[PDB]
Amino acid sequence: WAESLIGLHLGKVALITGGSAGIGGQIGRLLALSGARVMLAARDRHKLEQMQAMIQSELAEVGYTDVEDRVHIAPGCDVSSEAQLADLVERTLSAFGTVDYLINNAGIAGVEEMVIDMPVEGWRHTLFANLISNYSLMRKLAPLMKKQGSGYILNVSSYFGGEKDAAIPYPNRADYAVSKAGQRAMAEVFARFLGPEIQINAIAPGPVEGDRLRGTGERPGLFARRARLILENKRLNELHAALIAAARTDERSMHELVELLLPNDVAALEQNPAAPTALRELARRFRSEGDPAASSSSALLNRSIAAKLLARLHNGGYVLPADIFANLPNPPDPFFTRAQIDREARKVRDGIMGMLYLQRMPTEFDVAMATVYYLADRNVSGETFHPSGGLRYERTPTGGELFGLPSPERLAELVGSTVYLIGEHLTEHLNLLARAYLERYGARQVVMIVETETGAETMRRLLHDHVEAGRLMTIVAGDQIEAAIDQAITRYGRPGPVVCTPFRPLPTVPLVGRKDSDWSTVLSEAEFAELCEHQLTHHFRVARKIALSDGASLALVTPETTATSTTEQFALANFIKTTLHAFTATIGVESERTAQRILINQVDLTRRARAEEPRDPHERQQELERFIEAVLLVTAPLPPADTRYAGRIHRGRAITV
Amino acid sequence: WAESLIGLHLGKVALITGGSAGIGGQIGRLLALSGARVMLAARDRHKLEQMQAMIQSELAEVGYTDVEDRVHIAPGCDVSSEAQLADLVERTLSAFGTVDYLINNAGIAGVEEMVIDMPVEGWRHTLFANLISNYSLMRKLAPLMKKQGSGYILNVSSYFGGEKDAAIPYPNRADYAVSKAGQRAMAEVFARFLGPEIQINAIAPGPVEGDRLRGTGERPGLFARRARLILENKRLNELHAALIAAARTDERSMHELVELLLPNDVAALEQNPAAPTALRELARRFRSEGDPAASSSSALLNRSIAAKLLARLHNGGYVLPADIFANLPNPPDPFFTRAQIDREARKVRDGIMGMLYLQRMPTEFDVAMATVYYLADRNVSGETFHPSGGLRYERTPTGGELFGLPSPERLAELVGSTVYLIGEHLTEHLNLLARAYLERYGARQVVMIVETETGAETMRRLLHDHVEAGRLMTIVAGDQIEAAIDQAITRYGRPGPVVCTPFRPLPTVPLVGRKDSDWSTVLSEAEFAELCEHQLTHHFRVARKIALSDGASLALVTPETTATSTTEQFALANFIKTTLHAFTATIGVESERTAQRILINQVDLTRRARAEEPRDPHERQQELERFIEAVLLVTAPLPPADTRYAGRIHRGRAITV
Ligand SMILES: NC(=O)c1ccc[n+]([C@@H]2O[C@H](COP(=O)([O-])OP(=O)(O)OC[C@H]3O[C@@H](n4cnc5c(N)ncnc54)[C@H](OP(=O)(O)O)[C@@H]3O)[C@@H](O)[C@H]2O)c1
Ligand SMILES: NC(=O)c1ccc[n+]([C@@H]2O[C@H](COP(=O)([O-])OP(=O)(O)OC[C@H]3O[C@@H](n4cnc5c(N)ncnc54)[C@H](OP(=O)(O)O)[C@@H]3O)[C@@H](O)[C@H]2O)c1
Ligand SMILES: [Mg+2]
Ligand SMILES: [Mg+2]
Repeated sequence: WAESLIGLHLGKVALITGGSAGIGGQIGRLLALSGARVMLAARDRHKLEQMQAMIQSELAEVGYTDVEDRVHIAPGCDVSSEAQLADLVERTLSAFGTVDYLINNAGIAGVEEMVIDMPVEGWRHTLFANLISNYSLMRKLAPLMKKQGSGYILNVSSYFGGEKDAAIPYPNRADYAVSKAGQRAMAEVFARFLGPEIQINAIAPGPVEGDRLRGTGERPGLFARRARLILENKRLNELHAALIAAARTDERSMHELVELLLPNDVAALEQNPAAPTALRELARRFRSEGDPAASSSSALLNRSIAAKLLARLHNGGYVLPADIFANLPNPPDPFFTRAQIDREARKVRDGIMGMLYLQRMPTEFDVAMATVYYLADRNVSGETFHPSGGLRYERTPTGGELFGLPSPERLAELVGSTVYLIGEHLTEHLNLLARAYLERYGARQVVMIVETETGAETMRRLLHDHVEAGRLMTIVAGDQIEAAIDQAITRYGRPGPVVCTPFRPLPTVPLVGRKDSDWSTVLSEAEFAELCEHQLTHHFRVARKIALSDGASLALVTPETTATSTTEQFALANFIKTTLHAFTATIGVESERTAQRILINQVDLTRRARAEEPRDPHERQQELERFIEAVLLVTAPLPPADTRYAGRIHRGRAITV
Repeated sequence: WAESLIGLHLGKVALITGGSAGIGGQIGRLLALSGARVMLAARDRHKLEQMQAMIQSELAEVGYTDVEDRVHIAPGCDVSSEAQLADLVERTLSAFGTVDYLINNAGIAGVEEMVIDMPVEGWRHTLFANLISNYSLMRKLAPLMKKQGSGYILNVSSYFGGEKDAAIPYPNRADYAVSKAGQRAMAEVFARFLGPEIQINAIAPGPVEGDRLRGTGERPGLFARRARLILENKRLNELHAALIAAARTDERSMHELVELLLPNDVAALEQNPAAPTALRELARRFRSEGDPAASSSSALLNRSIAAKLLARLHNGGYVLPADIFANLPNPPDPFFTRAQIDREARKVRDGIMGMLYLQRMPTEFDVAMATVYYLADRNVSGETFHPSGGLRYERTPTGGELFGLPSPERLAELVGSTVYLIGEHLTEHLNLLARAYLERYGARQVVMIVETETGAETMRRLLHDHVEAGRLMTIVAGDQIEAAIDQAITRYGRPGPVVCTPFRPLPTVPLVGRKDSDWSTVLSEAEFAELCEHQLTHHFRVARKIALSDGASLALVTPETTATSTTEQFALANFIKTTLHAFTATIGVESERTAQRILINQVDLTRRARAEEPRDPHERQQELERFIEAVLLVTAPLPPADTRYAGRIHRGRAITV
């Protein structure tokens, strides 16, 4: 079977992160069999030593000599640590000299929670491990590849990272999906800069068979575990959606509404004539859709769900004592029966298996073999190769640019609304949006949330008339956007429409260095992490907070490109646009599937090419009016027109101005 | 170099169309070296005999014996002929038994004209050779592959066939682009039906180095030839656009306007105070942008351009004597100078080369090698592999579904307009559109162009009130849509907005047969050709005619899918939607680049999945209103808002209802 492989990559040096097991371990193995000298990097020394010994033994069997010189290991390497990545590159260059192939394979599953239950630090950790690490290693190795006149960067993405003009929603995995999309977008935008010397591509396998305790989660894996979590999350979502909806139209505070749940009795809540209709209807559903042997059919929640529900409420700025659930009656085991858990387990498994046109799961070996043959192709760059595929799954096309205003019925919903606008750099866009909502569509007030005092003063001077009239309020957020939103909620009330623009402009630094330069001026590893903080994490933090705070709609706005933006700014803007589409699509589907009201969509001020941009003041006026129209199209709330069909249309989409 | 290849496909039987030269010849060569028995099909016997001898000689050199049994040829096989495809399959099965790999490689360049200069029979020929032939061979070979439990269909598409959610405009190549997109769409929609036994994928290489006299045109090729044609076409486009525009706002007939060109004197036309401003301004441009040594700077046209211009005018229903240009003064050679031709030649070459990130053209051998390694992958189906790529080129994202109505300024342009509606099956959509234009937006009249008398009577009964009032006229087109449009032009006047819906519904027949069946009920080769005639050729014929007839806008409407459409209807609808997007994007760019006024866009009534469809009368009412909004968004003309920026936005787009 190895006949076709031996000699294919003779003379090459390859660095494989996550190289002791899974797909990475097989790519390392097969590259070594093909003749490459390999460095395997991962955290655990023992697993690396086992893999190294297995590969060296196989190399000796096929005839290689001095096998200790062909397979090296780099233990204690966690790709989320910049210092560990710097050490890995020094160790690899010391062992083998210049790296020919950088195989950016290591990937972690991430937080595995809905955005509204996702810690911000958890999101950041996934980006550091899965995405920022890929830029970091490219930044350290590409100078030597360019100098020698050849190199290859391969980012191991996922089918769930999407494709060129479409996002793929991956509910409960937004951090992961964004990291995967970012890996592909990095190949797409850097290819022109890295060429002709260096190829950069991504692989996007679908689910791959492997160790049930490991992997990034595309494969079925652990069933009873995945199922029980799904059932616990479903109970949390149903309770949270009913309490949020009840609070919106009931005179009682969230504290008073949560007090209705304290007897923890489903039948008593359904039968309570004074309980809000959303809670009584929910209790009816728990009794009907429930297994009579499961205590979840007679009890509303348990201590674990209650704590996670309380965390959502506190994070949404609702006021409740921390000990509100201290005396909650504990429901008897089983909360969910074995039958319920096994039914959900079969649903998870069959769902994944049912996507496959070929009705067979590829192996890690199969995926690695297709990848190692693909590496021999010298005529591809900026591509995403699918070593496995043939999947039936939902897709969200991105980049539509032909649109108009929403219906007068949708625009009528804006009268007397509380609008939040977030931004700093885009003063023209912010001024025009505040004026459109206040002057044209009768919003009651606009809360302008900026980053700095200088930004606040600039907006206050631009909107002096609305400031004086008490229609425009300004808040300075700094790096504490969630606390700034809590200030807005307490002082000015909860938002209806929200528009989120980035605080910062894109940097103007080179993306590659000259062949004989030290690359000292090129976008640094720290600067790439800052780009992700300002252009991706910013939107995630706002979306998480606004959804938790019962915002009606949210428009995520990407950076602006113009006819005079630098070529590097166009590349970075397109990297952000593609990567954020993964977030928008995923959170849109999460929201829709969990009966959350919020409509979340993306409005792009970034275009693929300079030639598409306005060239004169007339075309610029047309562009700014298109921006206002795009934002109103995604922020005007659906009138009580609110169907399942209309609901799916108005969430997780991206439109280009 | 062959070490990695020998044995990879041992025991396989492969059929390669266009197998005597180019990419196909190399795929045949490398599959044979890898151990497959190959059948090479093409038209010329001599080139097939040369290729067969070269491959057999190379097989003997590497150690194969009885090489005459491993490489067979099938001369006189033109893939555009159904009878020749039937003979090819009988010859291959007689030689080798069951085919394992069907390599649908043969492709012709096609007409190589703008849509408005493209003969309808030429378009049909390209579809037969490049697309219908692929279905035909799959239909003949898949029953035996399913029976044996394995098979592979590979369609050789092009980067210019587009990708999953994006079309790629290919001006002057619409027939070719549609055929290439259709090959990819066939892999995308048939994969679920052909699985698990059969894999179906496409390859989409970018430009490939080859014989300058051959190939499908992605590579630079012949320069002085490509350039002189571009210059001749540019003169034709500029003259045609100026005459069409002048005729629209001048009291003189097209005959009288063309008489201004008969002295064939640029300076005299510019200096004529009675000549329309569009013609005087054009003559000024010919004098300024022209080479003084070129007779095209002092003469408007030559006999060749004049005949092609007269053909456009006659095909647009303008009345002119066939001998109008019989006495045209012949301009002295050179009409275009060597300097002008060489400048354009360098532009063509540099344009193609400048797209490549790797600044190197892949060879046929390189592309075939990557393809033969890819064929070993058993875990992919419905995919498009790019064996070469890394290209900078324009892309048109498709499938946007969040939109609203156009501006009141655009809708005001519809008052007193002449609307043409084309269709038959979609009576509800046709009735609602005629009523929207007449009752809501004050169109003067609607011309309803149907296929049959029964269709006409159905529409006349649905629209009885507008029929009686003389606001709704009905014409029966049959299979003569162009003559039907000429009747509408003569009797009712030239159209402003035009909506083109398919006359026919999609068929309800199986797309695959049972393993042990004869497949007698499965979609036949003739039925697949009929599907292309009714769902692709229909729109091309209407777009070609309407653009030539000075229509203001055109909406191409795809088939309707509902919550109750069969699974085969969903597959066929999606095949059409993807394939027609290639046409819409290409003609939109052709029109924009040649200063044609017409706005051409696509409105899709097809969705990817059943779960997205309306489920009740309320959601169905929402869907039909969305259809009207989509059509008005693409058909309301741009008010004298008509800029270069707005122009590019409003052409070649596709929106999903
Ligand atoms: N599994 C799938 O079905 C699938 C599908 C599509 C794409 N992918 C992608 O394929 C890649 C590999 O996935 P996998 O399923 O093989 O993963 P895996 O089974 O979890 O891990 C394989 C290797 O990664 C190492 N690793 C884990 N976390 C690490 C970290 N923080 N830093 C460094 N090394 C780390 C492990 O060693 P240590 O634990 O000792 O560090 C081991 O060597 C990922 O990028 C993933 O997104 C996977
Ligand atoms: N050339 C490129 O840069 C490029 C790029 C992307 C995709 N492609 C695709 O690659 C495929 C092969 O293209 P190519 O450039 O190799 O083409 P090519 O050079 O024109 O032709 C190669 C072979 O096709 C045969 N052939 C031509 N017309 C035929 C017909 N009507 N019926 C049967 N055989 C026919 C030729 O033999 P006879 O003339 O004797 O029949 C010869 O064997 C096509 O599908 C094309 O669309 C090409
Ligand atoms: Mg711009
Ligand atoms: Mg429908």
